[PDB]
Amino acid sequence: LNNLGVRVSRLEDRVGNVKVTGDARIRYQGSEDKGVYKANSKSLTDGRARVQFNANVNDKTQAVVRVKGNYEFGDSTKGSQATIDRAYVDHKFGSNVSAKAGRFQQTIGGGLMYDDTFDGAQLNVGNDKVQVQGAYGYMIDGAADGNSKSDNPSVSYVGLKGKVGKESSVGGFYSRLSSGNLNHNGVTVNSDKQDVYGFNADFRKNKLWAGGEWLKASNVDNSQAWTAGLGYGNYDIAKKGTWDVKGQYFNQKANAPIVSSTWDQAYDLTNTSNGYKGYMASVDYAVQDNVGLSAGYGFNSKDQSGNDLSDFYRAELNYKFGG
Amino acid sequence: LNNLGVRVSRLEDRVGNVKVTGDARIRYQGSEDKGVYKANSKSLTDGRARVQFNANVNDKTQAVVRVKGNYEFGDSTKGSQATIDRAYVDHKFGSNVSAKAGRFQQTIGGGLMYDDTFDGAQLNVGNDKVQVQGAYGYMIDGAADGNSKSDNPSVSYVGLKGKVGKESSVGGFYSRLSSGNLNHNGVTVNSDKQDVYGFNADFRKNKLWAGGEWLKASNVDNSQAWTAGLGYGNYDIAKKGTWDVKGQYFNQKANAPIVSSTWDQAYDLTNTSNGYKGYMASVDYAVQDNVGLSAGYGFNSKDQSGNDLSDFYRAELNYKFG
Amino acid sequence: LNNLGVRVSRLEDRVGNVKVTGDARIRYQGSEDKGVYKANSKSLTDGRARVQFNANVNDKTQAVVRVKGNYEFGDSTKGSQATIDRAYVDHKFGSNVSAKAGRFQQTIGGGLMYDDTFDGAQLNVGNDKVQVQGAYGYMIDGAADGNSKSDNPSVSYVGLKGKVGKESSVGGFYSRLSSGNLNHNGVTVNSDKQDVYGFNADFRKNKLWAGGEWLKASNVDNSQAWTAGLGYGNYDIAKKGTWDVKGQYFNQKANAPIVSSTWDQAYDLTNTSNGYKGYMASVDYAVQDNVGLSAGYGFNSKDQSGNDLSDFYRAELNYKFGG
Repeated sequence: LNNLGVRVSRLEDRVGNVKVTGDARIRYQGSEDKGVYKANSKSLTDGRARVQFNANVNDKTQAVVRVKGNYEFGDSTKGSQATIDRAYVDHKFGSNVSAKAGRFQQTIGGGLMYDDTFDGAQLNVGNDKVQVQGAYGYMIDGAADGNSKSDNPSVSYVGLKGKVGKESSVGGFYSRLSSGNLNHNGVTVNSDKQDVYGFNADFRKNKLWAGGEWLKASNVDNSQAWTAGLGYGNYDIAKKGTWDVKGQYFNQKANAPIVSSTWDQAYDLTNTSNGYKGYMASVDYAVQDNVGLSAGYGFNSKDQSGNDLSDFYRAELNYKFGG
Repeated sequence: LNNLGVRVSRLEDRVGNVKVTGDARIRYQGSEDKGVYKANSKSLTDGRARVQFNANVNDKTQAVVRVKGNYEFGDSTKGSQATIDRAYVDHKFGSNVSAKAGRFQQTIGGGLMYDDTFDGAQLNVGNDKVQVQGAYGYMIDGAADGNSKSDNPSVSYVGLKGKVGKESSVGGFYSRLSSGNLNHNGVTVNSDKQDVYGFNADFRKNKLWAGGEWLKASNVDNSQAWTAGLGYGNYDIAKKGTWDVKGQYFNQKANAPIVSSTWDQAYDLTNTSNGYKGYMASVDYAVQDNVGLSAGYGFNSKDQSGNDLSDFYRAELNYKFG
Repeated sequence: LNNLGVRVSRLEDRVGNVKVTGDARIRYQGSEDKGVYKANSKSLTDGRARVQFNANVNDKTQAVVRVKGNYEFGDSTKGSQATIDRAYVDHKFGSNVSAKAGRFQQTIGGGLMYDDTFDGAQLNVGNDKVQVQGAYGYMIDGAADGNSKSDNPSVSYVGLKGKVGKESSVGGFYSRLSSGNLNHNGVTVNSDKQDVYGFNADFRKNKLWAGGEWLKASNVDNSQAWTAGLGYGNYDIAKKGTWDVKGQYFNQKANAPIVSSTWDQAYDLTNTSNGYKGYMASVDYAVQDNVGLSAGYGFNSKDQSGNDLSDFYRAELNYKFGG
């Protein structure tokens, strides 16, 4: 039987701990007014390929390295340059304490304020029913792009997430942003400390979904940003024929900090100087295994003063590697 | 006993997923006149390291991601920047119909006009003897590099490839390029729509190869470009000692669209302002398994008006992974 | 069992040759004076993610492709670009002669002058006792960065290394550098040919180590450089609890070619106007398997004329994969 022993010894020679997964997305975005997605035009057809190496350093720690490449269909000015999107180490300090260090993905609150790249440290204390997440670091994506280390506002975040049943989670968050340069309406302007606090609710009774979120900066006037959505579906990308539909409403005031929202609304701190207010309806359908088509139509877009904005619409296909 | 079976199953988990392959190359190019390969010099000794990830999305769809890096031997100005060279998804809608979407490699016709990166979509029909390939998108590499999306000419291509004889292949193609910016002799000029069309033949039998191709723009004077060549050998990089020799002739006129040809000629639309006409003799030899050595000598290079261009010569070593 | 044997054979069929390894480092560097590590600041905290593919081309040859990405915590101006750091092919013409071609790592002598990226060819000839390594190429990193081929000085190196006793090694080297540009104190200066010859010794016994290196440019005045260090420890990142400590003295003159030293001194030909002379103490400890915490404190930093320089201090975590 030692023959199979040496065969599996050879097994753990030429394979190793690294598991390679990833995805590839082909997306089309557009609007009826020029400049929403690509300057001087009203349509952006682009694609992205991501390859993620997940390696186990030891039994109690693992690290992740993701190589990401974006391109636009026909854009030949520069090569589809690869960028290390995620590079972090995940320590597991037992059954209740976990930590992340490096360039990971952070979600401030329910994701309305920020869900993207974040260089720093994160500590998770989890009862498995009530969870606490505390982060310290720097934002990288969205309205926080283009800032050097001495201009990028540091984020000190503490968030609580509890469950009120099966699949239903409520939560809150409190974050402190230092003085730094943020991008409003394409202009990088400096701002003082902000104490952004908010709450979110999510309910998944049966296959019905009902979610909402409200965040506000404590000291900055006119900063209340909230969202509220309903939906029906059972969307699983790995299972064929599982669809989903949802409709949601966004209301972001003039000074509301929306750096890079987890949602797909087209107006945030970078795009607007007078807020955003309107609906968006999204649809998902897994056409094949590990292949998913998505569509979205955002309408009734308005400014805070009653002015009118541009409707938008997107449609994309996502494919996964591993399994 | 069962634990070993569970370990074998865990191995079985990570085998049908992402498969990592690739290659490396150490190449040297030179010419008898400066500026053909590198600005203000007559030689360029560089390399390349490509790593590709063939991942099966599911039993009827796979995706390919390739990371490449080009560095000159001694050029320390910039780093060996890694680029996503290929990023596409390939679908099989049955036994014959297939499709590709994303940044994939397109070969317009036989490869004399373009065989390189393509941004768009491709549809393949046909079972085993007649194959129809319809591509729609944008060229990226070659004479179409440096253009933006709004300046890049859009290619609508349909090509037919028939199998004749035991393994001979004949074919033709018709492609339409929208108005856009293209690189003529180092300057980006805006050309109108073109309707290019051509034919090719490839008769190979008993270690003897004879190939030919001819393409032409419909509404452009002196735009035809053709190649014709012979060869003898059984080259196969995965088998040691499999040599190969070949010799071929190119003649592409001043307006002939040669964006990035599949052959190793040093002159195309980017380098020549009045055409190209000359011979090239090439040799290949697999010195080891999965290792190959290639050499090439392009001579008799002349302009369409009799002006004499410069000879060129290349020597490269390609190592194939997996 | 026979069916399981056939299954193991089938799995062995689908194994390929590419083995994915790598590492992830989170580092902090600082100095008592600004400009040593980062411009107009006295602290530089950053991170690195490297993923290495070891492909086995055939029985007597392999190739290596390394994708490396360096980022700074908070620096969002320029993305964490992925660069091909190593790309080379290794040939084995028997049990004695080996060759390398491409972009690999070269260790000129003991590593004080250079242990970093190299573009060219290398040839190793020798048995288990004596090794002779001859390399022709270009330096890419260190003080030779930022140069094109026409300015990058070609390096012709030949180094002999003989093992004395067990786990201890002595050796020497002779290297010839052509005329080219080098980054002296932030200014690219064109220098003529150099003939740098040197010796090194590395005595290891049980858990104690005594190392020394001395290199000199033959035709350049005030170009001598040397280091001498003593260490105690049994460091091995793959094993938990294996500590290590060492203390070493660097004395390198104004014209001594120190492009990219394998040590951790911050003053090498690129931020020195009058050389470097001072001590550095380093402490390593593998806190977990494949995880290692390192710290370093360089003090008594002075010029060759007696004018003092700035202290420096570093602290980093290294995570390794694959093995």
